[PDB]
Amino acid sequence: MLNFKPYRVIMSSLTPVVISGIAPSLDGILYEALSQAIPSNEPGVVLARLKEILLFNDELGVFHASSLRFGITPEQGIG
RNA sequence: UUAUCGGCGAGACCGGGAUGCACCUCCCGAAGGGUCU
Repeated sequence: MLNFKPYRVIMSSLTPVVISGIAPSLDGILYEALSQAIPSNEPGVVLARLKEILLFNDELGVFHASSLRFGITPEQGIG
């Protein structure tokens, strides 16, 4: 329970991204990050802590975390 | 993060030759002097 505001996160890719069929969801990245932060791999507690930093759609059952989208500049494109 | 895992690596001389030198005066003028046992 914390005031959540829509934010866009953009990062500089340093190495190739390997997509496992489904585009990587930022909710998964944050789940792994919390699993590192909270020394526990139990999905329940990591999810409960993830809901505290991410807005969760109860009616839809997902986190408000868009999938990966490649930011391409006029210099470098998707390769 | 659609799973679980994986050093890319090992060997090599790049070196062998050459004068950069050949010609020029920098000189032309002046009083530093005068005051005190």
